[PDB]
Amino acid sequence: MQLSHRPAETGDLETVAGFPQDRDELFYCYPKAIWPFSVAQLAAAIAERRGSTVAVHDGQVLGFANFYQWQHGDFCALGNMMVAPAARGLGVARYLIGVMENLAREQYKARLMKISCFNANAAGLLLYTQLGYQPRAIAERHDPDGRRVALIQMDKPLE
Ligand SMILES: *SCCNC(=O)CCNC(=O)[C@H](O)C(C)(C)COP(=O)(O)OP(=O)(O)OC[C@H]1O[C@@H](n2cnc3c(N)ncnc32)[C@H](O)[C@@H]1OP(=O)(O)O
Repeated sequence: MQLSHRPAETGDLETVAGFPQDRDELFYCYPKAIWPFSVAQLAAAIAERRGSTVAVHDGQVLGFANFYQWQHGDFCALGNMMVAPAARGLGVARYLIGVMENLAREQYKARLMKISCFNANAAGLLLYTQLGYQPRAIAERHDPDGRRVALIQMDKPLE
């Protein structure tokens, strides 16, 4: 894979809004979004966030990430992290998380990255574990059916 990145652009949003492939994946990234996900909902999320970035390979937008929180000198919290359904398992998220860690260091002088992941998202938990994030706490949340779920809060020092 020859991946590159750049800031997200308007023309990328139609593609990116298609990355959650079912209500579970939608929930994992946008727990208050309504199915189907739409560009208006994605734009609304981006508006609240910083550092929206896309990963590109062979002319295709395959990954998207941003920051949910950013505290200069202190930490950033990874927000959205989504990969095109046809390109999973190929290292796109590993790549883009690395990019976002560099951006955290460079633009915010962060010394820590925080992530949180819903309990049902095994791929997400394993991703972050593989990248050296450690679990710190677990919080109760609710899904769109009002069922109780566990949000696993993790972090990693940035060097
Ligand atoms: S916004 C909340 C998080 N995002 C989502 O839940 C959105 C839906 N999921 C996805 O977009 C992708 O499945 C994510 C979770 C973003 C993973 O993206 P990639 O497929 O690009 O992951 P990489 O190929 O970079 O893999 C890095 C490590 O991640 C773990 N992992 C990925 N996929 C799986 C599955 N299917 N099952 C178990 N573990 C998975 C692995 O630890 C992987 O490391 P390896 O070295 O490949 O083992």
